Amino acid sequence: KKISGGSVVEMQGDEMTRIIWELIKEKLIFPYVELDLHSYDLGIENRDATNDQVTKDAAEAIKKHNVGVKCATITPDEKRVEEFKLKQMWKSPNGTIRNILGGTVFREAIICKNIPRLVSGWVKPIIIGHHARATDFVVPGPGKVEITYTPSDGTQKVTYLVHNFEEGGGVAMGMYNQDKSIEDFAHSSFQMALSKGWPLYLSTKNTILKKYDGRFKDIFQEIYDKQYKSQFEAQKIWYEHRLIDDMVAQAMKSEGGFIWACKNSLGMMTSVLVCPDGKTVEAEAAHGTVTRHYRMYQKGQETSTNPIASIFAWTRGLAHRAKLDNNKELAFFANALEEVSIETIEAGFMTKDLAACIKGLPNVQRSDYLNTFEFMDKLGENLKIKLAQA
Amino acid sequence: KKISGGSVVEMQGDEMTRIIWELIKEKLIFPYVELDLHSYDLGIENRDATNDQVTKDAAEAIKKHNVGVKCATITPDEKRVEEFKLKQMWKSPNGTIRNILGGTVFREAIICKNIPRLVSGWVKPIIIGHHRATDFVVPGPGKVEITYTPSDGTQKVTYLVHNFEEGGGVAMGMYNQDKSIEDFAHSSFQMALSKGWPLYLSTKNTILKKYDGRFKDIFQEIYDKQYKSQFEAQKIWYEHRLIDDMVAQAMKSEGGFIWACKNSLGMMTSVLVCPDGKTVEAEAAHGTVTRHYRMYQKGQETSTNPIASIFAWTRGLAHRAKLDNNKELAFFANALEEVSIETIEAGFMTKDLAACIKGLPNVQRSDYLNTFEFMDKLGENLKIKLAQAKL
Ligand SMILES: NC(=O)c1ccc[n+]([C@@H]2O[C@H](COP(=O)([O-])OP(=O)(O)OC[C@H]3O[C@@H](n4cnc5c(N)ncnc54)[C@H](OP(=O)(O)O)[C@@H]3O)[C@@H](O)[C@H]2O)c1
Ligand SMILES: NC(=O)c1ccc[n+]([C@@H]2O[C@H](COP(=O)([O-])OP(=O)(O)OC[C@H]3O[C@@H](n4cnc5c(N)ncnc54)[C@H](OP(=O)(O)O)[C@@H]3O)[C@@H](O)[C@H]2O)c1
Ligand SMILES: CC(C)(C#N)c1ccc2c(c1)N(C(=O)c1ccc([C@](C)(O)C(F)(F)F)cc1)Cc1cccnc1N2
Ligand SMILES: CC(C)(C#N)c1ccc2c(c1)N(C(=O)c1ccc([C@](C)(O)C(F)(F)F)cc1)Cc1cccnc1N2
Repeated sequence: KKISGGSVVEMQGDEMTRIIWELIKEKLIFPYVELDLHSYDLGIENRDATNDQVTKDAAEAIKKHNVGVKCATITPDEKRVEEFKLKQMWKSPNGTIRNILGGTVFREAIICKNIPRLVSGWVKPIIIGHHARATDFVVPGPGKVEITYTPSDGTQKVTYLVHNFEEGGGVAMGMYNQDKSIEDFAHSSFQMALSKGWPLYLSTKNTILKKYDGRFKDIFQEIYDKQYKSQFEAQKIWYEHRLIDDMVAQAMKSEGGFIWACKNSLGMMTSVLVCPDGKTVEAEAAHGTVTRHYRMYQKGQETSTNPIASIFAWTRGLAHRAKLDNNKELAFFANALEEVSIETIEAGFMTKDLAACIKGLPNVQRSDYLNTFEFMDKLGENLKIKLAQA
Repeated sequence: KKISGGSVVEMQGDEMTRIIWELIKEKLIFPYVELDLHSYDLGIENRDATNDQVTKDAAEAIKKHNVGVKCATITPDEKRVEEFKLKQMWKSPNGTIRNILGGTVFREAIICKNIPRLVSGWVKPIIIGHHRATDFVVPGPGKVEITYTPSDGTQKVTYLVHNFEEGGGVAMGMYNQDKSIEDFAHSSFQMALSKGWPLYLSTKNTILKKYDGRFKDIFQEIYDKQYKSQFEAQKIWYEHRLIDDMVAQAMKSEGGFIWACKNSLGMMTSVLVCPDGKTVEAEAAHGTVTRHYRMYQKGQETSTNPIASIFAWTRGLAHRAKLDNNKELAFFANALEEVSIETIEAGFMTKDLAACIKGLPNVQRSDYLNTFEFMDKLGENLKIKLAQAKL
């Protein structure tokens, strides 16, 4: 009997990623996991036919079901509009989903011992989270541009000069940040550091943008001391604020294995939308539809597409589903599939792009790699073995 | 006889960079070039003693003479104020200089075939040029507004930034004058013509329609009016690209372009290009190398990369040669650059470069040269090159 995986929101995509995603479900997921699958077809032709309604329904389903796994999608431009005879230049599905869910996007790399890194020292992954609008206008000629704060109680009026335009003419803007979104960024970051079991670090440039960045420093520390310090110290983890330059320096000498909150190959990186509630998660590969490889596929040429980032979208999603449902069998599966993926590459079985990382593209010969299907087949074989050895 | 190099403004700096600057002058520049040298000592102690007058004069001289070659200098902080017993926390000389001359800073990397880059495909350098904010905390609920009061007495314009209801946050105001955008466009077109490379402007005009749109419009207006012809005459062009489409292009490219951005260190040069196309100031895109200097102070062996500093001299000397139609100096500036690249490419390099190839834990003493041994090697290869060129 198969593992009962529960409720998962799955989104189908476009081009090469649409092919590999089906191979993942057919060869790696479905032979072992039964899911109450909420499928949405985010393929370009379907978004056009539904007037982008499928994207909104998918976003609402992730809100309801807490777990979303997304395949890469075509973000339309003038050329895509002509190519698919699009009714409109549809907004990116990623933006629509982000806007409906909110949360912080964390980008984590998949580390392989035989695959080179930017810094050889990096043995454990570095998870980077970026913060998650503005009033811009033209200054037609000379005169003063000021920004003013007036409290609701009306007991004060502070006025700061932005600039006194003298030779005159230019541009000016006003931008803000509410306390809640700084807190949401801290909560997502603290909950991310607990789940991964690694220390969290907040980087800032509060030397220049003193007051703006200083609020981020203060809100993080207050949230830590008031609801996180206990569990961090009780797991050998910690929270520490570092300045941009002191952070980039310490990370260059580090072994990795930390959460990096930022206030400002390729088939080996994932992107995870972590909502502040710690309940909802949306996982996806941090790469596109791989158009070039799709064109080769359409011309009958052999392709060697890296499916790792897409497999890790599934494993991260399933691992979160297992955490929410206290499902040990699913938790074991998600991790076993991650181990099989790493082990296969470390054993010398990989796609062209990875062989190119090691040897160098001009020194890569057919025997140095596996094609899309050969690679998927080797993963499926290795997963059967690892799972049979229960 | 030596080459008559003409008028050059030279600024002496601090720490390890001051030591190497003297070696470049003695071993590489002075044995071949005679200059009408306008030397200013921008060492911390001298700036303190003259109450920062030396810095203001140095910038004044670059305005008059058009060519500036600068050594890295200490920007003081509380620790530096105590270390030297400074009268003030003096403002960065680079800040004082830039403010006086105006212009755009362009960062270019020196490429060696045996030294790894971000994208291995990057054979030709990528020259990046970069283009003032009032921030405060919002304690609780209330209105944040941004106003424009015309100087001609016409109606005041008020924009709501945010009405904080749940209360609490942070706010800021930014601006940009048209003259600054015009100067940014000019320096960029000037830089692209000089290198004979295409120019790209990256902006976020989809989000910042009015703000970044003024940048896109000003660059096109200037391009179409005074640069379209000259660019086409050199089989070169200028194009606006949205940030994301620009990074995707650059990563899939072989380099060899200028990038106007509206947002090892031993191998990076920083060049300040004034909008006039006549005034240029060059320096290494790195600091004084305090760490190596302390070792030198304790009589310990150092291995400091002089490339960035040598290229400050070469870019300055190439600009001087261009202004004065001085073929001999133009040839010398190129020869010094080639001898620097070729020396590294032959296996003779400093520790940081050896570490790029082999990795810091695997670096042995036999893989690199100390500061002096490297300068001696460049000196020896420079003498050979210039002798061979006589044909
Ligand atoms: N999250 C999303 O849904 C998302 C994100 C970005 C872009 N896109 C969309 O995808 C389409 C095309 O994107 P693109 O060609 O710009 O970017 P891309 O799909 O990331 O791929 C660009 C290149 O990077 C390499 N690459 C990326 N993923 C790979 C993998 N798994 N295995 C092997 N090589 C891989 C390939 O290089 P080589 O050709 O050198 O092997 C590929 O041609 C667009 O229509 C865009 O809107 C979607
Ligand atoms: N444009 C300027 O004038 C400028 C710019 C930045 C900083 N600074 C000033 O310089 C002082 C200290 O600088 P810093 O130590 O922060 O920065 P830095 O001199 O750029 O170098 C920092 C570290 O990077 C390595 N490094 C940099 N340049 C190198 C080279 N040419 N060859 C070999 N290794 C090199 C060294 O580390 P290893 O020991 O690991 O080799 C060095 O200790 C400050 O007081 C600051 O004000 C000036
Ligand atoms: C895409 C990105 C930047 C995000 N979000 C990102 C997120 C996570 C990881 C990377 C990149 N990897 C890097 O090579 C890398 C590049 C640049 C920088 C910085 C910030 O630019 C620094 F250099 F300043 F540190 C930091 C890390 C791969 C990698 C490799 C090994 C272990 N972990 C990781 N993690
Ligand atoms: C210091 C800096 C960032 C500026 N100003 C800069 C200016 C020029 C060059 C670099 C860095 N080099 C890079 O490796 C690099 C890093 C990041 C990025 C981007 C834009 O951030 C990208 F990542 F988005 F592409 C672009 C280029 C070295 C290099 C190497 C080979 C040929 N040319 C260059 N030129």
